[PDB]
Parts: sequence; C-alpha cells; structure tokens
Amino acid sequence: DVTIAQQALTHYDVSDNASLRLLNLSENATYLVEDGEHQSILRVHRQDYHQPHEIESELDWLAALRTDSDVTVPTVVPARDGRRVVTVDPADVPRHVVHFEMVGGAEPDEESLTLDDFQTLGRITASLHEHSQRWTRPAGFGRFSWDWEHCLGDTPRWGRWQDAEGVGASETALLTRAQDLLHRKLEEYGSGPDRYGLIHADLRLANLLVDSSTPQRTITVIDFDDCGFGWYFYDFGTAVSFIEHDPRLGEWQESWVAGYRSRRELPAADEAMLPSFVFLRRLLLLAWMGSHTHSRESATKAISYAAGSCALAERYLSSDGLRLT
Ligand code: NA
Ligand code: NA
Repeated sequence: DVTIAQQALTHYDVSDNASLRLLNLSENATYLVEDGEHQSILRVHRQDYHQPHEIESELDWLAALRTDSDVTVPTVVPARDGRRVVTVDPADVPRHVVHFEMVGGAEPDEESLTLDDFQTLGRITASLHEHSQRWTRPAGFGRFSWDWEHCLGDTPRWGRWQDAEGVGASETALLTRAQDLLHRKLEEYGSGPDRYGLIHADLRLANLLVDSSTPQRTITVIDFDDCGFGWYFYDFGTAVSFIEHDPRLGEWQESWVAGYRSRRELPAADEAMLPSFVFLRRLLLLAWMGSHTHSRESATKAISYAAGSCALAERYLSSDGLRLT
C-alpha cells in the first residue's frame, strides 16, 4: 500500500517525493507525510470495506464535529481539485485515500491515552453521543450498522467467532449460551432513539491521540472508519478492546462512567448493560482474530483470547448478564 500512498501524493500540494512513515494506527495503512517542515497524515483505505459515499459520510460527521462540538477531530486536506476522497487505480480494484492535517501525538512513537485515562475517554465519548443525538444528518448520509445481524447474526461483518482457532466444543457451548443471553438482553433493551444511533464504534484508548502525557492537553479522536449505527453504550465495550479480561475492568468502568456522566446522563438501565456491551465487543474481536489467524503462532494467541472469553462468559451467565467480574 506504500505505492498507493505515493500515487496519491500527486493529487495533493505536498511534494510527490515527500517522505512516508507507516504509523501504528488503524486497520487501514496510515502514513506520516513529511515535506521539509510540513507534516500531514495520509490514510489508505483497505480494499472492499467501504464505498466512497460511505467514506464521505464519515467526513461529513467529522466536519460537523469540528464546528459544533467540543471534541477535537481530524481536519481533511482536500486534493488539488477540491475533493475529499482520492481514488487511485493501479492495475490488478480502485483504492480510496483521505489526507488529514497533522495531529498532535501521531509522530512516532505515537502517543495516546493510557490505562490511567479511562475517565477522559468516557467524557469524550459522552460528547460524541451528545453531538450524534442532536445532529441532523445530511440528505444521502449512509453508514453501515453494528446491529445484531451484522455483529453476531446472519451477516457478521468480521466473520463468525465460532470459527476462530481455540473455539472448540466446550468453548462454543459457554460462548453460545452467553451470546444467547446477550441477544435476549439486547432485545429487551431495544433500539430506541435514547439507546441507538450514530457512533464512532472504535473508541479504544489508542484512538485518542494526545499532545501531552500529563492531563489538560489536546486530545484528538482519530479513526472514525468503523463509525455507523449501533448502541451508544457499545462504545464502552470498544474502550476495553482486547483487555476485557483484565481484573481492573470494574475500576476502569467506574472511571469511564464518572467521565461520561460529567457531560451526559448515564441511567441505571444503561449502566446495567455495560457488561453486555463488553461481551459483545469480546465476541466481535474473537471473530476478527479468527478471520486473521491461519498459523501456529497466531493460533496460540487466539486460543488464549478464546479462553479469556470463556472466563468472561461464565461470569456473565452466573450473574444473569449483570457482571463480568
Ligand atoms: Na479501527
Ligand atoms: Na469452532
């Protein structure tokens, strides 16, 4: 994808011979572009995940967040013809590219919020929810959904968690029972406008870049590429991506909730669904892991993640879905 990034440079005012540094951000290939003093960020979208109008819809939310919310987000750099999404075609399908202004914290080594910063993540998430709830979306807005069907049902976007390495007979029993309880809890919770709407859907600590390691600093939310319709509190599950099994989960939750409630109400019935959303994220990430596992080395990691998913499932089942610790 480096050659795609180079092709894309010709569409921007930054020199075509600018240096490119691959950054450790996003499932897409994202590069720090350096042209003498100038720094900027080039995102090369992976193949087949979005159509261009969907990317344009993400960028429309970013534009509204920039002007109408207190959340700091990326600023798009238009191409030389004014367009926001550059599509480039090599031989052997076309690839979409978006160019952003430099973000504090993106220069290697990339600096983001840490495990000490769940509260700040919660507060920023509440601000994203508040904006989403009041924003009148453009005509023609289009983004995909993180509903049951597209997570765990008939059209799973990251594949089946059942197919991951390490997910055998005993694990599939535990995980299916907990999944089915989660499904029933989600059906009861419903998808009314107070509970479901436009979300970032990847609000991991690593996606909030900072210009300082000490609080009171500029925090930029990056990587809106999974944004779409889903449960608002699924964003909390994403906050603990890959770390759901840590014994500190309860402390992290309390910190995140304190930050969230500083900006937006978090009612008891929503707080009571936070473990469900953690478990939803866990199954999704187990599916993602399985989709990208096909070796002995990858298998050991999937095996261990599957085992921690089962420990969480047992806690979920024994508490009737109310607790993971
Ligand atoms: Na992502
Ligand atoms: Na299996």
